[PDB]
Amino acid sequence: VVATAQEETKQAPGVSIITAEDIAKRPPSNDLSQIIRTMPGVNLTGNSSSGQRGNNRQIDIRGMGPENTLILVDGKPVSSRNSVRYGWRGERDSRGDTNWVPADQVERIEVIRGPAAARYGNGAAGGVVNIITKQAGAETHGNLSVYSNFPQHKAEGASERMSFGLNGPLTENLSYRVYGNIAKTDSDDWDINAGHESNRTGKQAGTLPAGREGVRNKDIDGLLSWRLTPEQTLEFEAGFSRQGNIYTGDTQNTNSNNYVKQMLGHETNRMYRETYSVTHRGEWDFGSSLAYLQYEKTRNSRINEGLAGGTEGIFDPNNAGFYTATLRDLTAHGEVNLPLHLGYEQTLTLGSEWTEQKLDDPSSNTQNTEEGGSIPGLAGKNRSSSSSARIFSLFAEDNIELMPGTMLTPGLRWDHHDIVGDNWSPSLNLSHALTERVTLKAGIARAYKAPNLYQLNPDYLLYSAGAGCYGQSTSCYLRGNDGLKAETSVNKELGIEYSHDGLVAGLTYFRNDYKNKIESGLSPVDHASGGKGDYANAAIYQWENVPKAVVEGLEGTLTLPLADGLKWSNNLTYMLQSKNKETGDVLSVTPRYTLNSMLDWQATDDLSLQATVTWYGKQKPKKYDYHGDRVTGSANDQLSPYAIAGLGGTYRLSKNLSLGAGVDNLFDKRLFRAGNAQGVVGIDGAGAATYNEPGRTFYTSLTASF
Repeated sequence: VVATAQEETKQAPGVSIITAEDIAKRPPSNDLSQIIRTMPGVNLTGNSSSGQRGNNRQIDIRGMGPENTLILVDGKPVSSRNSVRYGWRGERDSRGDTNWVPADQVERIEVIRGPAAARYGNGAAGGVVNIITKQAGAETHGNLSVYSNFPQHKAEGASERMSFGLNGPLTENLSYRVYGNIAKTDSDDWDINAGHESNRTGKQAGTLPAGREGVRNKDIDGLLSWRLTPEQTLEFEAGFSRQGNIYTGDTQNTNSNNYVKQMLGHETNRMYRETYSVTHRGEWDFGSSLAYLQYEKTRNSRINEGLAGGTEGIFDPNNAGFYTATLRDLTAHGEVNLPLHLGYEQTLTLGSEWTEQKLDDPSSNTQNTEEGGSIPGLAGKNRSSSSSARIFSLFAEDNIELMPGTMLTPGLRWDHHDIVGDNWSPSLNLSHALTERVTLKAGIARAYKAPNLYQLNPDYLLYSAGAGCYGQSTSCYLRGNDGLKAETSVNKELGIEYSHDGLVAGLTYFRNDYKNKIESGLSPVDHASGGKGDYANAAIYQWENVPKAVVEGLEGTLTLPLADGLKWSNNLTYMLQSKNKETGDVLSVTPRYTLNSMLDWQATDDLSLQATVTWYGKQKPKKYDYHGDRVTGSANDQLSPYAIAGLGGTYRLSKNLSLGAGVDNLFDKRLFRAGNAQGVVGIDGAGAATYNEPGRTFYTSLTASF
């Protein structure tokens, strides 16, 4: 019987899978992105080409940007970073959504890039990362897993983590699985980048771009599984997580004030994430079914910042204290899977999804109209905090065996956004055996991304006095736009792969024609009226659809069995293009290439040793400033190629106890954040030098299990 389309397309060229065993061998400090990023066609990248919040790097697929990476936990969406204000340059003061699940309670991670991702609907344009948690088995099992690291250079933050799982039957009909976790990544020190900063003059002399922000994680999760009947299983799950930061002086434009200096080392933002889900699985005569409901409540509490003026994107000393933004996201999903025998062996999947997102953010819509002038249709003051959107979806996929060795997997997805309207995402992926050892695979599909609630909301208004305004130097507004189109991306890949006796050699070409990407507008749509001074009658820009952008590249893989205990794995990504075809500017700043190499030696039954090297290519920043003018000076600075090497091992003391130890970045190659891409008054830009690369870092781990 032929697999589902969902399962079949997990073999597409753009899919990589990281196993629990992979995670144990190459344990991450804390956030899972540290291992996810080492897959081909994946980068660890800032949210925004401006470099703003540049040390908060996140998973970026094929140069599409972090905003286009849809993160799932056991198939269910994570949306929590949407509680954090999305700014003029697509910046978000967010660490991302890859740190909600403790690494040692993960069963596997599916990284799904390109055409095979589009079927996952809204948000899957770059791709999909599905984090799958370990589940209960027949008898009662459990673990306790500990990890600690030790930076060579004390200015770089060390991480400690402890997590435990326990699972197995509860009655005849009933099973549970629970886990919990406590973790701390320290922040880098306030002065880590001193000596490396962009040129700063006048008022801004002495200022510093910050290193990486710290985090404190508390997570717990509980799942109950109930067999009603042979055919029918019902699952209840709740999760509660808290992340509090450790602040080291990051501000939007890398200035300081005393409220910043006062908060160094303290908690300045906290994220609570609550999840509840219920899930029904049935095994039937005609096939199979799956349904679920998930409620995710995210609370983002953080210190007040300004949206313009002297307090833009920095703690506001005259409005001290915190606000809370609240996101409520409800997701419901139903499907059936149908083995059909006559004609071709095939398996039909039919389903739907409904989602609602409610956002309440009392800091985001509080820019008044007093300086730039008033805007018809927009109340200067006391605008509604909340926004919302719903998407209802229908889909059909069929996995069709034409002959042995040939599979065709067409699918169609339909989405109704209750504001933006209808969308169609057609999908085709196929596999073809050329010989017993060589396969050809290819795909093309149209992925879908609805505009985010900030971009869609006419109550969302930003202001500039001049510096931020495209095509001009006088004052403007940027206004949300509820008549936006969705973004779509026609994403294609072609892959050929040789495979025999664990020898694997493969090469894949990919290309995304990215349509109607949403960005801050380039031409005024109107002008405000009144205001104060030369700024009065400000230009009104909207959030607007860019007609065309493109990324293109290659992914390559080579795995050699050098000997029985000894495996040499390599992957290579080469970026051919990443262009916004309206502005001629770069879409997402990624290295030109990434080559990951791993040597894995099973030295004994009980001992395993690993060496790794990663080579990154050149990075080039934005050509143009917010005006559309050619950038000059250090704002043109590029990062050179460099390499990062590691070693580690795992020693199995018994069936119940394992330990790991190693060193990351063994030759201690370090990079320092010098600033954002472009400068502001008194602070030069730093081009591509927007992040810290940590230096040599030792680590130990221990895992007790039964």
